Amino acid sequence: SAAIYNIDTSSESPDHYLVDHTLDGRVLFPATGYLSIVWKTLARALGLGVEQLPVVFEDVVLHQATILPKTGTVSLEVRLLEASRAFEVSENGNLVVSGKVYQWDDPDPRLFDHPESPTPNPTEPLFLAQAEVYKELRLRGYDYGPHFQGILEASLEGDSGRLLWKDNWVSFMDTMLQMSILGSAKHGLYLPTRVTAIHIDPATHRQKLYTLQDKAQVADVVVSRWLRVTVAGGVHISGLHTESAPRRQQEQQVPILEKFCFTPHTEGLLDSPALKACLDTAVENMPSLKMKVVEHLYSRIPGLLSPHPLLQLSYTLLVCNPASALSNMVAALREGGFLLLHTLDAWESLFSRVSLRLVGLKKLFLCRRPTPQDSPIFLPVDDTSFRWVESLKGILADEDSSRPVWLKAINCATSGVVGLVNCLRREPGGNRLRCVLLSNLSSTSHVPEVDPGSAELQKVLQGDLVMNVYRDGAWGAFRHFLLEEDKPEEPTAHAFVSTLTRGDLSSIRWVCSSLRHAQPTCPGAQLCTVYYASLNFRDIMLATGKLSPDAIPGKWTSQDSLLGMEFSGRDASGKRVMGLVPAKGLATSVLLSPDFLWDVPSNWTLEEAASVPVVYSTAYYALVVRGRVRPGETLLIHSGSGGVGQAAIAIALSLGCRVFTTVGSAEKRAYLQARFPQLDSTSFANSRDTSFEQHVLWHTGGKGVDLVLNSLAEEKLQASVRCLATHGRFLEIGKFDLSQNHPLGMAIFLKNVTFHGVLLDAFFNEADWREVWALVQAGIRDGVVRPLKCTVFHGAQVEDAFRYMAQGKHIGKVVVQVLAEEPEAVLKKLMSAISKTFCPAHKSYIIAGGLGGFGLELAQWLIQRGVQKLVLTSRSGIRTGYQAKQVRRWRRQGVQVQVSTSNISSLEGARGLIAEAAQLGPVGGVFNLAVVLRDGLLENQTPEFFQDVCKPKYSGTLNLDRVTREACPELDYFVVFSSVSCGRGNAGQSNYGFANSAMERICEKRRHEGLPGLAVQWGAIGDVGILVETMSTNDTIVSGTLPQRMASCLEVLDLFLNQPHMVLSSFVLA
Amino acid sequence: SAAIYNIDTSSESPDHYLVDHTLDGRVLFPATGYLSIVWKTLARALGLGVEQLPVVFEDVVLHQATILPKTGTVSLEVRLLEASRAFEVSENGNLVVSGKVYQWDDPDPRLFDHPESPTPNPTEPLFLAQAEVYKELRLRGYDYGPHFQGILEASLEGDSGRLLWKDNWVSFMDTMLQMSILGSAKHGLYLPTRVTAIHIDPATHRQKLYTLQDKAQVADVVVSRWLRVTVAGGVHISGLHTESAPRRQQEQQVPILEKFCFTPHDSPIFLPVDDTSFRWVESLKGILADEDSSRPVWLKAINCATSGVVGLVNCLRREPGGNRLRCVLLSNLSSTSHVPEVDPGSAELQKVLQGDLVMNVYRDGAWGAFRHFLLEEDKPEEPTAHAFVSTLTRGDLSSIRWVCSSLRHAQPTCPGAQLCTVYYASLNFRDIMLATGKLSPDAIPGKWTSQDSLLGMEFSGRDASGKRVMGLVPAKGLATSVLLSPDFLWDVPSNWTLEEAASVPVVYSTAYYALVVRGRVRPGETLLIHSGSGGVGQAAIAIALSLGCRVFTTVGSAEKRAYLQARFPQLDSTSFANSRDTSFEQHVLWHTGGKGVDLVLNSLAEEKLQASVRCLATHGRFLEIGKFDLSQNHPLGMAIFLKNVTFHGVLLDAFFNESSADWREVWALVQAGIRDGVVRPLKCTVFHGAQVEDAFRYMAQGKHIGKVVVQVLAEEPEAVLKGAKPKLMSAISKTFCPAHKSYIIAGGLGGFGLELAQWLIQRGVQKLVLTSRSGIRTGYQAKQVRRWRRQGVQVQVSTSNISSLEGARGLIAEAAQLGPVGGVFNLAVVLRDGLLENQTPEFFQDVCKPKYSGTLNLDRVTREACPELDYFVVFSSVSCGRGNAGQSNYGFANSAMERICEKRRHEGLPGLAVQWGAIGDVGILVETMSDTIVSGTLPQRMASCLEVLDLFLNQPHMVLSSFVLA
Repeated sequence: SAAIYNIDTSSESPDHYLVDHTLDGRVLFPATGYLSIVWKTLARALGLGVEQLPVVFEDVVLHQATILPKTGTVSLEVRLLEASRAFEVSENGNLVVSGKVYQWDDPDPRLFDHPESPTPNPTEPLFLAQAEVYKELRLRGYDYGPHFQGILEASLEGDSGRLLWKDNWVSFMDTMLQMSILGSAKHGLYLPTRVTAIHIDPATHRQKLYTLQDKAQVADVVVSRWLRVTVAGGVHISGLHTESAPRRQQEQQVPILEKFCFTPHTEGLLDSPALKACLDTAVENMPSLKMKVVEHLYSRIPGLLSPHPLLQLSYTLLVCNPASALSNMVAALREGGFLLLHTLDAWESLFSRVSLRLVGLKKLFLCRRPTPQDSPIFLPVDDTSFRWVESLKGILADEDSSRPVWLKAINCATSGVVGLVNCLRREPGGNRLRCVLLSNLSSTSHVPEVDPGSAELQKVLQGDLVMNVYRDGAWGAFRHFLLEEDKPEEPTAHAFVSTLTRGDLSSIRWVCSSLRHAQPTCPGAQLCTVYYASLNFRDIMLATGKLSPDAIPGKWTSQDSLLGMEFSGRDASGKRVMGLVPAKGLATSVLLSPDFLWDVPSNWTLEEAASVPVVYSTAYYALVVRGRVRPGETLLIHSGSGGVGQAAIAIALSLGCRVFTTVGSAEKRAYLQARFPQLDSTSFANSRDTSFEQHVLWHTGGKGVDLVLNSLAEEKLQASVRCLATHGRFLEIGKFDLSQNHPLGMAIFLKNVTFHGVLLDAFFNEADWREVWALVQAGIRDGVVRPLKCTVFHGAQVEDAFRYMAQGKHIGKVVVQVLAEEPEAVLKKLMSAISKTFCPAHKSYIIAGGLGGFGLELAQWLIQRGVQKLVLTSRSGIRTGYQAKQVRRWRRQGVQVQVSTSNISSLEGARGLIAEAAQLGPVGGVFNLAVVLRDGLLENQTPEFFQDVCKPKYSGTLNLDRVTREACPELDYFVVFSSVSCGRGNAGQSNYGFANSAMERICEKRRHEGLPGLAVQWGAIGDVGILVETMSTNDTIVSGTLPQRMASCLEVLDLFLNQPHMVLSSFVLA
Repeated sequence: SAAIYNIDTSSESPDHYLVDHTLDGRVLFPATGYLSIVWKTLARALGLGVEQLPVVFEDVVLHQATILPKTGTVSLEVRLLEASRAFEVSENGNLVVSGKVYQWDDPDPRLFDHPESPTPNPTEPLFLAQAEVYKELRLRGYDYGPHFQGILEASLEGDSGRLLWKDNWVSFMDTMLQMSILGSAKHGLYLPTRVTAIHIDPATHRQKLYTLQDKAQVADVVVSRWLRVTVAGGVHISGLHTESAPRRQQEQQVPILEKFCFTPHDSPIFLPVDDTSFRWVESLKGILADEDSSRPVWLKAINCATSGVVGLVNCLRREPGGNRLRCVLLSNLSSTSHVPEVDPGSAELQKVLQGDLVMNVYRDGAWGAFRHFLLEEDKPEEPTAHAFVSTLTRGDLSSIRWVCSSLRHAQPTCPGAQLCTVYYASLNFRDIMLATGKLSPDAIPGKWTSQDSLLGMEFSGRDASGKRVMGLVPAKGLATSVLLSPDFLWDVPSNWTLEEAASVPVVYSTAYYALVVRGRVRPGETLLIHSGSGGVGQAAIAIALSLGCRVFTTVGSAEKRAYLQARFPQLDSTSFANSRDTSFEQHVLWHTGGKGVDLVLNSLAEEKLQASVRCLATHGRFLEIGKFDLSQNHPLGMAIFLKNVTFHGVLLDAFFNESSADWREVWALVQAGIRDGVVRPLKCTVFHGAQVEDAFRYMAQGKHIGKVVVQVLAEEPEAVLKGAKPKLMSAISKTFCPAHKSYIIAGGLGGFGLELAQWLIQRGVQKLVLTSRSGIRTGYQAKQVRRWRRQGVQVQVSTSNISSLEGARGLIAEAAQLGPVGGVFNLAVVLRDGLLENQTPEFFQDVCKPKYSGTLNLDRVTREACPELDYFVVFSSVSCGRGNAGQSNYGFANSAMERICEKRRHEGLPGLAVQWGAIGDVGILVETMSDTIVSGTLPQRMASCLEVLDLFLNQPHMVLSSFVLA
């Protein structure tokens, strides 16, 4: 019969380890789980056990992924064809896995021998530990749980390592597959789809397992990328073919983005940031997380307070939108409560009569009832030595006393008192003990300071607001405002077309390109001004998500878009040219070698010239170079009304060749008849079904065609092969059958048939292209290369062009005109594009703390954004294997990344660091990610903790500020990574909040003077960091906030770097 | 899961009709039987009936043939993979049929529309009847019984017809396949092995059926070989592939071959049978009426020396009253005129009567009788300068011998063809596969007859001018002489030897083709050659090293490794891998840096071909010169073409069909390589032409390195020897005919007449004159005659009756108009059966007019005006030698024919009388009678009949017999 496996991933279920095989947030059945169940079925059929049956899997193809639900059961049916040696796995009648499985009759232990490494004896003392290996895997989208974490150790290149054996054949072989992708330079999720051959011999597997000092038996895994073979224990995976799996948008966390900006106390309104500011002020001035609010304000206040993670809201603070009513409201409100009244001298008099003190004015009236307090304690937190923390502990150590303690920062305007107070407010000492500050942050020296011991601070006590900051005359405090949802745009002459969300044509926008921040115009490349950029089928396959971006050959990062393979326009000299590019051709400008450039003749329009390069190069390479079309031959050209088909028709008819075309429309028949008069009514067939084969065979006298230009697939491809004549040439221009490894029956080759896999894409990564270029040029001179039909969409209608030519109704080529041709001469451009952060290759960028968790990922992101001169500052240098691997990759791929021990906490250290950066090139960016943690309750806090926690962040940022101001006139980025702890408050880390707030003040001062400045209030970071590596596993709720993923973190950083705001925040709600 | 189908061929079993699907004497399960079984399994799985389940079969592959035993049951297990749409038929765990089966979701009745014929049928009235269709099929080896005889009618071209419907799908689709293979130029037993797609829609099948006047449901069948499709009713077979299954050597037709040579040792009734009016038949009947006085019946033939009453006495003895009559003959068969006539009125007659011998015939002073002697089993060997190597029995290297070539009995002379004496002929892998039977003769392209031997693909020797040349031929290279076009000849260089040069033409042509013309190898390209120790591998190594290419070679032994290292010193230790394993792939991928190799010249198979494909680099070229994976249609993963990889199916044998400038490119490449020294001949192990069998078995095992060369003639020391005549060597005699001579077949439109005509065409006859009183009537005759005419033979269908002397003279003149009369075959026969009691002198006259008088006139006219006559063959019957019930006249005519032939041979003229037994598969016993015992003898099959006739035509005996005992 059929063996049925009810896959239950329940707690008491004997297959519960499968819940730990999470990929992109979905529990997927492992590719090796199918092998295990097929092995079990074969053992049952043969009467043996799995451990007693060596097994061989051949041509294993995984047709779909099985999603294991949280609750329920998935039934997988394994059917064996013993005579055919084949198997199949079905979920609900749908084919899941197919291939050949059979008993290994003569098992060879010599097969499971580790092949010699291509670069043996690396002499590398640093390796990738298990934690680092799975951190790197998680960064790529592999959320493997503890049961599938079997790589205890691996080399930095992923070519060798150690595999933990846990009496499991699914987990061990899945870790074997993990090792095969650990060393891959590809980015993103890669799932196994085809494996050429898997050999499992448990007999030699048992003898290859050796126990460690832990007493857990392990094996040694080796990945030979040259041989395409993975061996570990008694398993030999050969020919594994992983295919990119798109990362689902559901797993993409949506973060809350806010800007930290100073808000004066004294400044339609319901739907304005003033209401949010008042609500946040009330939340800040509160004993605990309980929010007792009594009231059309029910539709805004709960929504505005919802982003706050720890706020417990009880909506029925007093909000309303006369003397007796005010008295009743005051009586209802408790001591220290806030009354928020919205209405269109009399109001102030009524508030005074009701003993209400106004603390906010938005022109929304904010009133707070004074609370009886004794003489306050004045503690200056402006001491550089942090000697004030001892007095802070002394006053806050008396739990019995409720006397207010007013902190003051009258000096050192860059004082981080805000974050310190934010963290103290939720600490058990100081929740109601009034740990209130007062900061005089003068952004300009012209504005005079507020003298102490005067009426201004008396008004401060009168208001009794927890946060009181004097910023350029006005009195207020810093507060969080929701960031604008719109992506910032700038007028740029260099832009490109990108799909912001993969697979969505409506997401197509023009984005700032990397050809403006860096323009390294040198021989071998040319910054060509694109006038017309045509679309190809690959562009839609990319923009609709049907084709993975990495399937395009060439070194492409995970951020850049690859839309457009061809353009026409101008040159640096101004000559009218048309060029062929591997990608990025759908842009305002393209950097391209002159080898892939032609000269547009005088008669040709620039618009019509924009359809020739891709289509005619493809046709020439397929027909002349590869197909070797002799004159007078017979050709079957599929999709002859398309681009490549039309050029092949023109080329063949230039040689006087009999042509058979397949078109799916009578309109396309008419168009081809009109375009090429030499075609006969018998020359046209149907491209939407197989009957073209019967048409060709009948009209060729059963002989067939000498050439086939096949873009069709499946049964149409098989019929096209059947159309071949003796000595016939088959040119495969399509990719579906090739990508799916569909079986081509090897009996057509008995007709002296040559099968061509024609891909005009290796010309951009390997020379021989000059032959095709010369052929295209010669066809241009002879008139053979004729411009195609061009449907024109302007630059602003790129989405319209994409969704038009996706319908398939277009005839010829669809052209996106970027810049209109000027009729003034044939020898003699601003556009609002989304701001994307890009960096010149000639500038140096410093990441203090760049060897840490966020530091390494930010460095990699900067590399992908064009940074070629990088300086990473660490207090200890390279210690971990992960850091060594990342720095090694960056150095190998061409970047001048330099590790420096110089500490920014010292001014001389910062000067030396800036000098080291300037040695490579001008300092274009400074990133302060240096951090240490002395987290603990205030009673355990010591001044030395404040010194050593503020030196990495506060004094380091001050030194970076000074040195950049005095030696970096060309600096473009000054980014410090603060924390949401500073923004709102995290009990147990007060000095951390102080350092972060001081960095925020430094950045605000920098931005006020017109210098670059940016402070990012980061929430918990998920993939890497300090809290994740130490303790936090996966995504646990931390202080009401989910740990943000690195992909979202880098996207948010890209967004933040293109905003005029001084300080912005980012976190993900639980 | 597995649906069990116990196939029982017992009479009570529902599957008893399967006994009628006999092929080559074996009851085979039809391919359509597998189709119906899988269809039933799919219907059961979907809970439907077959008639309610339109079905599609795809990529049906038949891996083995199921033999249905006479006693017992064969169980076929069918397992369905619905998810993958695949099925599998297994018998005792062995895979039989695999493919894709699924329900036709959208049945299109427009699919079952008969395609238009490429040309209109001119002979619409002249079609092939059911009897003719299955007579032809049985001749090809298809012994279809009544249940599988569903082709009611068929056109001569075999592209259309009608199929009878018996509510049986297996029979209907089998007849569809039969109609598909009916119009096939290929001869032999062809069985389906692969079908691309089969669409069965019973819904439109019911509509397509129609009822004739016989109340029998029929369906029109159309076969389109241009579209490679066959449509009939609601069945659509596309891409049917049939491979010629060799006919089993366990042929029960082991004829008893005998000679007929003269063997010296109441009231008497004398009846003179010498009268030419046969008026004595009534007297013989009156004599046989009596009982007592009829004991001494002494019928004497005195006047005519070729009276032939021997058959009269033999057949009349079997009649009731023959032994009682004791019929005794006095035949004065004086072979020479100078011999004295034995007087029948003297003491000689008294002595003959006293002897009482059953048969007494006088022959030049000897009183004897005609007796049957067993024919010598030794094949006649003759000294000829034109002989070829052939396997007498396929698959047996022991049965390898030299047979007289077609050039000996037919010397051709025409521009564009050269007759070159062969000094050294080289064995090739295809030759070994042909001799061992692993390769069918039909796999080699060309127009090859059934008896044609295709051993030998390459040779070296001297042309007609005496120049030293080595050439390449499609086949027949293992001969003492080769007739080939000059475009396939290379001049042997002075420093080369004929033995040395006899290794280049195939090996280096193939290597140069595959590498340069197909592979387009460029200098410096990493290149992988499989089996580099063999010929083609060695040539590819030589070419690649001449181009300075890095070479990876796979060899099966360390000795071959050492030989390649010594021969090509440019190969390092890292250039060699293992060909008997997959490890060459790992070796190549490691030593190439994982990139691959730019070219792969692969002759390996199965996993060793997939590994080689995996060895390919980006822009790699795969040159597939092997055939196993090509012939088996093994799947090839198409993801390799994502590496810009070109896959070449390289077959050098395609150059012998067109011989255009495409071959001239390879010829120029080989000549240039010869003149630059790139083409260097391989090591040759030489076996003398006397012993070719040991060469075949030596190279079959595979220890040989380089080439195995058979030396036909030792190269004499000279440059251009004027003579160049092949040495006279003894070879098995084979009947061949000049192309310039005309051959007459009296009664050549009959069954045996048509078979002999086809055999003569296969033996080189180009001018045929078939005679028939009524001309062409049957569609089989028209099809055969038009096929011969289209082949190029001048076939003349004359109505000149050989009964009259004037008619024979006109027939001979008609033949001489085409060309000199090289041979006359007398097969004209009319039959007037019945016992002697119900017999008439007119019946004797009618029966003897075609045979007795026909041979009279043929002998006379050939003597007068046929100096170049080589054959005078008449077909007698065993009924003459022994006797048949109620066939006295037939025996008399046959014996007269035999006497005529004996006299002709005695006078030195050609003459042959064949006493045929029951003739099978065609003729009179096939139409009138029904593998049925006739007079204790089985009907001899026509393949055996033609083989025995070939044996007889090369014998010195006047009369021989052939029959098969039951």
